Amino acid sequence: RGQIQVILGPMFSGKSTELMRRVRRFQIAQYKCLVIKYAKDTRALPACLLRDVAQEALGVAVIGIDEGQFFPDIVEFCEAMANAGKTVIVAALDGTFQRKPFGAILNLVPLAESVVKLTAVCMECFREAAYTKRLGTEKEVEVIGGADKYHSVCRLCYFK
Amino acid sequence: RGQIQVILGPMFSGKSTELMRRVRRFQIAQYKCLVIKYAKDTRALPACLLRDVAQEALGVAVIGIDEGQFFPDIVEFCEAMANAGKTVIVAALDGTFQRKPFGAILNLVPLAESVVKLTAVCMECFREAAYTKRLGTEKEVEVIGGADKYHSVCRLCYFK
Amino acid sequence: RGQIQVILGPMFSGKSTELMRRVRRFQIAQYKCLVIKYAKDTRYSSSFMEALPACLLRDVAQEALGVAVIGIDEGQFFPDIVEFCEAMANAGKTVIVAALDGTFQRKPFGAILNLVPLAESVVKLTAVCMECFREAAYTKRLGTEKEVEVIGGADKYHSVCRLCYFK
Amino acid sequence: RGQIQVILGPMFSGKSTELMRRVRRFQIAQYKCLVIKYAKDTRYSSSFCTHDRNTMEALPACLLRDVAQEALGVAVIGIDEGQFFPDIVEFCEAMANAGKTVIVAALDGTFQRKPFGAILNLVPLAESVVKLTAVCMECFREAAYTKRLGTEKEVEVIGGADKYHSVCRLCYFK
Ligand SMILES: Cc1cn([C@H]2C[C@H](O)[C@@H](COP(=O)(O)OP(=O)(O)OP(=O)(O)O)O2)c(=O)[nH]c1=O
Ligand SMILES: Cc1cn([C@H]2C[C@H](O)[C@@H](COP(=O)(O)OP(=O)(O)OP(=O)(O)O)O2)c(=O)[nH]c1=O
Ligand SMILES: Cc1cn([C@H]2C[C@H](O)[C@@H](COP(=O)(O)OP(=O)(O)OP(=O)(O)O)O2)c(=O)[nH]c1=O
Ligand SMILES: Cc1cn([C@H]2C[C@H](O)[C@@H](COP(=O)(O)OP(=O)(O)OP(=O)(O)O)O2)c(=O)[nH]c1=O
Ligand SMILES: [Zn+2]
Ligand SMILES: [Zn+2]
Ligand SMILES: [Zn+2]
Ligand SMILES: [Zn+2]
Repeated sequence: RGQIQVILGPMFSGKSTELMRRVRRFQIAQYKCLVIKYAKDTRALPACLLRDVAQEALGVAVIGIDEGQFFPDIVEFCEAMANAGKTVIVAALDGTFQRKPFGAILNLVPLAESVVKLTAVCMECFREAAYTKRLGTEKEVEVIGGADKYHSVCRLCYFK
Repeated sequence: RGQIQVILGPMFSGKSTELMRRVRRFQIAQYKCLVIKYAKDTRALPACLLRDVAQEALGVAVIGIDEGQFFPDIVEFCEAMANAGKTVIVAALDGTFQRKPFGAILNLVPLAESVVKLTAVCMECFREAAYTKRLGTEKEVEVIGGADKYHSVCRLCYFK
Repeated sequence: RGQIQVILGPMFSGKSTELMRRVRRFQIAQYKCLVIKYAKDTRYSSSFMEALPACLLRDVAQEALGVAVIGIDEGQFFPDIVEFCEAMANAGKTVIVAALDGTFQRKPFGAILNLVPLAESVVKLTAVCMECFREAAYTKRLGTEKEVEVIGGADKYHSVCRLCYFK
Repeated sequence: RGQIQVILGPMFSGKSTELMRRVRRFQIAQYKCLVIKYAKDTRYSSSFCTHDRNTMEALPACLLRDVAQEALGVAVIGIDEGQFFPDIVEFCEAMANAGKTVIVAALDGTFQRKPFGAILNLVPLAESVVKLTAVCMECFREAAYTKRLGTEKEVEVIGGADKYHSVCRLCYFK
C-alpha cells in the first residue's frame, strides 16, 4: 500500500519533471494527489516545514515533495505518511555544492522502496553531470538560484 | 557523438514528459533542440512525415520525436540523424490496442543506444500497467484520443 | 499474475547474468524456477533449480508447466519465443527473457522484438566497446560469414558503439 | 575517466551479482579489474567464484587502505559489502579522482532501516546510484528492506537467510 520513492540528482537534471510525471500517472487513474514545494524557492502547496501541510496530506493518496532537501522534517513526514498508506514521492538534490549530503535527505534512502539518481548535462564540457558547482563565493549551504548561480557538472569540471 | 534513445510504454505512462525532461537537460546546457510531434494528434514542430522537417533537424544538435509510432519513416530518419551526429530521442507506444507492434517503431530498438519501457497505472485495478486497452469497438489502428477512448491496463485487466 | 520481462542488449552486456540475478531473487524466496538455454549455444561462458537445453521452447513445456518462474537465455533463437512466453505468462508464470535485440547487421534478431508489446518490463543493457571503450549497444561480427546464426564469443564478435560499428 | 557507481538494495537483491555483471563487462574488454570483498563475511554464498579468481585480482580486506597498492594498479575496482569498510568514502573518491572506475555493492540500511555505516556519504559523490529490490520472503511482494530474525542488537551480524529476511514495509513492521 504505502511507500516512499526518492528522485535524486544534481541541479538541472529534471527531478521536478520526473516527480510530476510520476504524480500525474496516479492522478490520471483518479487518485487524489498533493504536491508540496519549498516556499523559499520562487524561481501545489508552498511550505517550509512538512508538518505545516500534514493535515492536507492526510486527505490524499499520493504526495509529491519538490526540493525535499530543504525540509528538516522530511524523514518523519515521509515515514509517517507511507506507514499511513500514502505513496510519497520526493524530488531532491542528493548533494550540496560541496558534494556533501544535503540536509537530512539521505536518511530517506534506507526508508525508501525506490531510489534513483538522475543525471544532468555538464554545462562546462557537455558530458553527463552528477554534481552541482556553485559559481560564486557564498559559503552557506542555502542559496536560492538557477544557472546564473550554479552549473551542473561532471567530476572533472567540478574540480577544474 | 550521435545516438538514438527510445522511450517506450503504454498510454498514460508519461512518455512525452520523459522526452521533454531529457531534451530540456540539453537545452539548458545551450544545445540547439528541435521537438517534432505527430500532426494528426491535436488533443514544437508538427509533422506527418519526418522527411518534411529534415531540414530544420539538420540544423540542431538534439531532436525529440513524440508519438514516433505514427511516422512511417521513423527508422530511416533516426538512423540518418544519429549517423550525422545528432542525439535523437523518441517517445512512442510500443504496442497498439491489440498488443501488436505499432508501426515501425520496434525496428529502432536494434539501432538504439538506449531503450526503456515506462509503466502507467492500471485504470481498472490500479496495479502497474504495461498495455493500452481500447474502450470502444473501432478496429482501425489509428484512433486519436485520451482516457475517454483508452485505458492503461495490466495483463489481467487487458483480458477482462 | 503472469508476466514477461525482457532483457535486451548486445553481446557482452551481461544479459545472462541479469537473467540469473532476477531468477535467483525468486528462488531464494522459495519459488520453483526453471532456466532454459538454447541448445545449440554450447559455449562454456553460456553454461550451466531445473536448467534445460532446448531448440524449441515447446520441447520443455512439460517442465515449464510445473514451475512459477521461467528464465530463457538467448531468446532470439527460439522459433516459438513469442507464443511460449505469452502462453506461460497467461498461465500465471513469471517469464524472464535474455536476448539480443539485434543481429550483427543491427536488424531485429528473429521474432524477439514482438515480445516488447507483450512485456511488462523491457530493458536494453550496454556493453563496453571493445574498440574504443565507450559504451556499446551493438555487436560487430569479426569474420565474413553472412548467415545470421554463427555461434561464438569474443573470438568471433565484438561489442561496439555506433562509430566503431561503421568503422 | 574516473567514476563511482553505487548499487544499493536490501539483502537478497543480487547486489553482488550486479557488481560482477558490471565488472565483467570491463574485464571482457581487457580492462584490468580488482574485486574486493569484506574479509569477515565468510559465508559460502559470498565467496569469490573460481572464474573470477582466474581473470581478475579478488581480495578479502577489512580496510580498503590495506589493498590500496593493488587498487592503484588496475582500471576498475569493484567493492562488495561496502557498508563494512570504514574508509569507503576516502578510498572511492581517491580512486575515482585518480581515473579509476569504482563500483560498490552495499546495503543502504541496517536491520533497523538506518544508514549502514558511511555508505550513503557516497551518494553525493557518485555518478550513478541504483537501489535494487528483493522478493519479500514473508508475502512475496517487492522488498526494499532487511529484517533481522533474532534479538541481537549489534549492527554487524554476519549471516544469510537463516538470520535475515528481505521484506516489504508491511512485513517489516510485522
Ligand atoms: C546545489 C545547491 C542548490 N541550492 C538551491 C538552488 C536551487 O534554488 C535549488 C535547486 O533545488 P532542486 O532540488 O535542484 O530544484 P528542482 O526541483 O527544480 O530541480 P530540477 O530542476 O532538477 O527539476 O536548490 C542550494 O541552495 N544550495 C546548493 O548547494
Ligand atoms: C493504443 C493505441 C493508441 N492510439 C492513439 C491514441 C492516442 O491518440 C495516441 C497515444 O499518444 P501517447 O502519447 O502514447 O498517449 P499519452 O499522451 O497517454 O502518452 P504518455 O502519457 O505516455 O505521454 O495513440 C491509437 O491510435 N491506436 C492504438 O492502438
Ligand atoms: C550478434 C549475433 C550473435 N550470434 C550469436 C553469438 C552467440 O552465440 C550468441 C549470443 O549469445 P549472448 O548470450 O548474447 O552472448 P554473450 O554471452 O556475450 O552475452 P551476455 O554477456 O549479454 O550474456 O548469438 C549470432 O549467431 N548471430 C549474430 O548476429
Ligand atoms: C541487514 C544487515 C546485514 N548484515 C550483514 C549480513 C551479511 O553478512 C551482510 C550482508 O550481505 P549482502 O551481500 O548485503 O547480502 P546478500 O548476500 O543477501 O546480498 P545480495 O543478494 O544483495 O548480493 O551484512 C549486518 O551485519 N547487519 C545488518 O543489519
Ligand atoms: Zn564536464
Ligand atoms: Zn489491472
Ligand atoms: Zn567504440
Ligand atoms: Zn511482505
